[PDB]
Amino acid sequence: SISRFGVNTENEDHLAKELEDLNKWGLNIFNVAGYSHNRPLTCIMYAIFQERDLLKTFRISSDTFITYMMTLEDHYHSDVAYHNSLHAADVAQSTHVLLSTPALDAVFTDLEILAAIFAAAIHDVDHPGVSNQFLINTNSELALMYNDESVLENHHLAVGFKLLQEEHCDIFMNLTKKQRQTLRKMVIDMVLATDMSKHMSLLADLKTMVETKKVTSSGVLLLDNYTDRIQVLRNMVHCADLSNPTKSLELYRQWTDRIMEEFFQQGDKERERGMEISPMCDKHTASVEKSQVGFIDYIVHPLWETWADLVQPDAQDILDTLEDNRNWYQSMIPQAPA
Ligand SMILES: Nc1ncnc2c1nc(Br)n2[C@@H]1O[C@H](COP(=O)(O)O)[C@@H](O)[C@H]1O
Ligand SMILES: [Zn+2]
Ligand SMILES: [Zn+2]
Repeated sequence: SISRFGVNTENEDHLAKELEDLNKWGLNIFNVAGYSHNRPLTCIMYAIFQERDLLKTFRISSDTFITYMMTLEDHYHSDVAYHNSLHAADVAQSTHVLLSTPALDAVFTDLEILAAIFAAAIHDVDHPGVSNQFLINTNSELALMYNDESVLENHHLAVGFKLLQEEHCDIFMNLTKKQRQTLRKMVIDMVLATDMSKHMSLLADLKTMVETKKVTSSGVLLLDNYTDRIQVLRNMVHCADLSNPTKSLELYRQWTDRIMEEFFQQGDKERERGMEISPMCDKHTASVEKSQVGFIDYIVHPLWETWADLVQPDAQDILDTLEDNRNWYQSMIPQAPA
């Protein structure tokens, strides 16, 4: 309902043009936010749920959905440069595209599709713009509550679900009790998996699976048991979360400026509070280009090559873009050795 969005017909027409890419990696979520009064997460999520008939399937009225989404989106901090609703919207939409990869056709149930997109939407909700370590080092009440383990990730989950109890926000009201239980389990699993400290083990397990990889006569992947599906789902959301470098350079560069500003912001907070300045959080000693190249080589590329392997040749264009983007940054590195 365009009215809940406060969008007039002219921006609705702009939005319509942007949403033509709803199912494409090339969608520009920045333009989406620009035409939706900066409610990219609710807009994109509504478009996604309509596109996949998830509202009909799970009996979620547009009212309940929009109410919950606008509430959730409002719990993302618009003053946090990277981990805001724009990033959540990007990850939800990226997850939406990844779910429809040829190699995974007919593999996931609707509840699993619902879980993955929900997970993506709430995975960074109420993010303060600082790392778990910063929260730990400052003796944050949040760190004490979660015993220094996956502090933010646990909090993102607690908030995403807690907001279902606000007025007209229970979008899972009509799922059976078993459905809610299963979705909760899967969502918790996928969001906890976004904790970068679990990356290596996620990748390790992911490779170990690409080995026993099974397909059909048409090439479609075969995932018959839960453990395997959830493992693919958790890695999928992780990949979407780490998809910035695989996007058109125009987009990637905007994501990089944001993550760097957020790091510098934390750097400022550490200086303000008399703490030692963390790595990559000092704008006067950080190498943006070197960082990206290093991030891609050791984290992003190793992840996406493995995902591309699992669903080959579906992710080939993504891998090519990733590699082009990496080399572009490697060339932009300030002309050393002098
Ligand atoms: N261009 C980029 N996009 C996403 N994360 C990046 C990044 N460059 C770097 Br360095 N990172 C790091 O990778 C982590 C990924 O976690 P999130 O995507 O959830 O933010 C970031 O928190 C940040 O520490
Ligand atoms: Zn996160
Ligand atoms: Zn994220």
